[PDB]
Amino acid sequence: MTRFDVLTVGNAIVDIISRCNDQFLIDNQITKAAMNLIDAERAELLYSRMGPALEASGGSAGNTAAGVANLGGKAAYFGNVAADQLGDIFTHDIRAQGVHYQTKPKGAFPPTARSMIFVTEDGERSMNTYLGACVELGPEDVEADVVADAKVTYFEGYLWDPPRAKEAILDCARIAHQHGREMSMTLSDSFCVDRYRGEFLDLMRSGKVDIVFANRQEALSLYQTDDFEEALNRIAADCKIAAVTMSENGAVILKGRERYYVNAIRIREVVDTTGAGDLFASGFLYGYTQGRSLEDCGKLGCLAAGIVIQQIGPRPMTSLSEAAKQAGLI
Amino acid sequence: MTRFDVLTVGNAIVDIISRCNDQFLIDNQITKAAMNLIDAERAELLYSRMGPALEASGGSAGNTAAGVANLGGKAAYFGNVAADQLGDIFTHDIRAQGVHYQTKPKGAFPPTARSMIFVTEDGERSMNTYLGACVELGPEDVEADVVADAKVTYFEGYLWDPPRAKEAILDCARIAHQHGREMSMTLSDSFCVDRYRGEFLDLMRSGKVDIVFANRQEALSLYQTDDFEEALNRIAADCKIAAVTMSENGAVILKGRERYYVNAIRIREVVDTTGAGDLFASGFLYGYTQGRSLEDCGKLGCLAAGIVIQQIGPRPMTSLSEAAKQAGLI
Ligand SMILES: Nc1ncnc2c1ncn2[C@@H]1O[C@H](CO)[C@@H](O)[C@H]1O
Ligand SMILES: Nc1ncnc2c1ncn2[C@@H]1O[C@H](CO)[C@@H](O)[C@H]1O
Ligand SMILES: Nc1nc(N)nc(-c2ccccc2)n1
Ligand SMILES: Nc1nc(N)nc(-c2ccccc2)n1
Ligand SMILES: [K+]
Ligand SMILES: [K+]
Repeated sequence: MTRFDVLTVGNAIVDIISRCNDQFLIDNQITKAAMNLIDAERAELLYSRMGPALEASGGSAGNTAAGVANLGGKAAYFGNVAADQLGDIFTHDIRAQGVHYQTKPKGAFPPTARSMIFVTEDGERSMNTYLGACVELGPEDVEADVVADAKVTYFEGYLWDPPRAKEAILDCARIAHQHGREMSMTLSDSFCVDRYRGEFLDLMRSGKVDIVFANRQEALSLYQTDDFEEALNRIAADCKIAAVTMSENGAVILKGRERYYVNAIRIREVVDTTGAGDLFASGFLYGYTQGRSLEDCGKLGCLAAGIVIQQIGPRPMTSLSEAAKQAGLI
Repeated sequence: MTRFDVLTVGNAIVDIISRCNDQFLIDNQITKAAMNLIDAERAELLYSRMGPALEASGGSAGNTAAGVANLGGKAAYFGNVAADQLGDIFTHDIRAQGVHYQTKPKGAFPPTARSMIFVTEDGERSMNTYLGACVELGPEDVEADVVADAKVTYFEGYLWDPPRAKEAILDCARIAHQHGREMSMTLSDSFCVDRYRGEFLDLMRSGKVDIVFANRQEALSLYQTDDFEEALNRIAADCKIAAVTMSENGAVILKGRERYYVNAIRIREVVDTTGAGDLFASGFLYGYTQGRSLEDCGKLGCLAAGIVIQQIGPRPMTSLSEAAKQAGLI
């Protein structure tokens, strides 16, 4: 028996969410459906143009941890906030979900990361992220005991943007594999992949990463192809297990030559896609650390993703464990 | 032509919203459906026990100003926040809605007011409010030109809790009436009425307040009676116009001997009652300042309130002006 099922590591972010029309994205040169990194000046400018908003704790890996805890798994999180009101909100929300979170802030400045997320009528989300205190995450924030005691350590591709987070991840990989644990990553975003293609391929091919999460766009970006079948063949060769999501078209889990297709749950209406991939990783990794079949890990993933897209905000406000029980995934 | 249809004045608050079971309220001695005032220590204690939450700009009168602007009216607001992140969120949200908001923060401590709002399965909301920077609102915050240029100035009974806000209101009343404008108040909360019963009756009877908003419990509390009929008769004698809401039973508008009964709108589900009375006031005052009949003012009131109770959070995330046109209220 181990202390944690899943440790996640990522950029600690509070989301600022508003709806906009499609013209708003064009006028503000915001790349639709993408993570757009912005500086402090652009953050102020975009906020000045944004409509009334709501705030919720975010961060891709933060969301994933919360989702694991929600399903009933034991989760931990590494990520760096500031000693400010946004940081206090982030700390409260993740701990309140029952996730182990002990990363200390290093001061009030830079302030806690925030992402302005614009949700269009089609439910798509376009994020505009000021990293703030995330730039300070480094090897000093690795709780070695936690990595040692976690069945899976999962991290964001997004961590390659701040300067020193990658060093922390390399320490995690070493500790995890020394203790017979597994390392997992999400490719995060297709432009993220564009930025760090060589590095991400290295992580997988050298076996520092065991389990890779991607959506169709990220997988195409990774191999700079328009051929999805090529991309699936290549990703399966480059990592031990790949879980590749295809929105409404479901998911496919790959292992060597094995392929496991999973249906997406049928939706009433796509409210806000924010958090879909994160909560897919929640369900998959909850399943995985419970010893479930890869198909069942896929099903748990699709269940969690389907639920999170029917609400505003990235972390489900309802019981995932109860939804899983009702679904006979249990 | 004047600058504003409706100026509102109230406690500037950011809401922190979470769902709980009925047992949570009993365990924590939270009065259900009430506004519970708390000190800084109790705030910390309740937050530590609260689940994962979302944040949204609140404040009764702030919500009402936002609603009027949403409907297409011209609104202004007075309320005091701190120079902190929470205050920046509040300032952004109200201004982003098109409400004139120019109240200057006086420093970073006390910090911006927050209310932890617990929503139970029945959709009722129980609020736990730390007034923070609201205690600093006073006469210096009255923008006399704004009061002079507003058709109606509306304020919260809740303003009787901080020490000096009442002086600001007495100044508003004088300026408004000297310029031939009208004053309005909401009784806010039944326990608030208990605290300031005589003060509120004096405001009405002296003619400082022209239009009074109440729900059934506030009206009963005002006259310390269980006889709703007696309550309606007395409230009509004590003010020029009373608008009394009755939840699913709709509302009744009273003027002298006149009575106008309005039905509540049909709804999918009571998701969260937070802001229902605030947004009734929004619809009613929008109508009132557009020259509409008392009955149509009530209809616009019921439409706005019915919309806000089907969403999480106190300020509608949809277009109230579109719903009004759709409902044929124009
Ligand atoms: N650069 C980033 N790194 C990690 N997470 C991010 C980034 N930008 C946005 N997010 C988070 O992505 C989540 C949706 O997957 C949102 O909750 C948002 O907080
Ligand atoms: N003491 C208070 N004064 C004014 N508004 C409050 C108070 N407590 C809670 N609220 C606000 O009441 C609104 C719902 O009517 C919520 O948005 C909340 O912010
Ligand atoms: N208790 C609780 N747990 C989660 N995950 N979310 C909530 C919640 C409910 C409504 C609004 C915001 C958060 N509440
Ligand atoms: N543009 C916009 N306007 C309002 N009134 N509300 C929102 C909003 C949408 C989603 C979440 C929070 C606020 N957005
Ligand atoms: K969502
Ligand atoms: K509401």
